[PDB]
Amino acid sequence: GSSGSSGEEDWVLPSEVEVLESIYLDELQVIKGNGRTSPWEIYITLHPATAEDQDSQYVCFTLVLQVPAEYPHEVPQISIRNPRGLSDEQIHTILQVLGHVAKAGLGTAMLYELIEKGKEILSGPSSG
Repeated sequence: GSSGSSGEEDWVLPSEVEVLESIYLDELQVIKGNGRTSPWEIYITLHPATAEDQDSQYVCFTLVLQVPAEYPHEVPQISIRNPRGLSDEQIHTILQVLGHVAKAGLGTAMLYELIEKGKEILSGPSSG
C-alpha cells in the first residue's frame, strides 16, 4: 500500500522535438500525444546515397521511433516499416546498431543522434 505524488511534469522529449521540426519540418513526422502516459511516434524516410553506379539503385525504408513515457530514462523502441530494397539480414543490422545508440544517448536528447545513424548505415564503402 503506497501512493501519493505531486510536482511539476517535465519532459525533454517534447522539448527537443520543437527544435528538430525546425530542421526536419516535413522530412520527419511527429505525432503529439499531450504527453499523457502515451508513447510518442516519429517517422522518417531515409535512402542510401551510395548506390549510384551499382545496380538495384532502388531501396528505401521508413524508420519508426516509439518514445515511451520513461524516456529519456528509457530508450525508444527502434522499428522499421515497409523495409524495401534492404534484405532481412541488412534490416536487422540496422535495428541492432541503432538499438545501442539509443542507450548511449540516455539522460538527454537522443532522437537527433538516432536519426543521424539512420543515414550513415544506409551508406557504405565503395566496391565495384
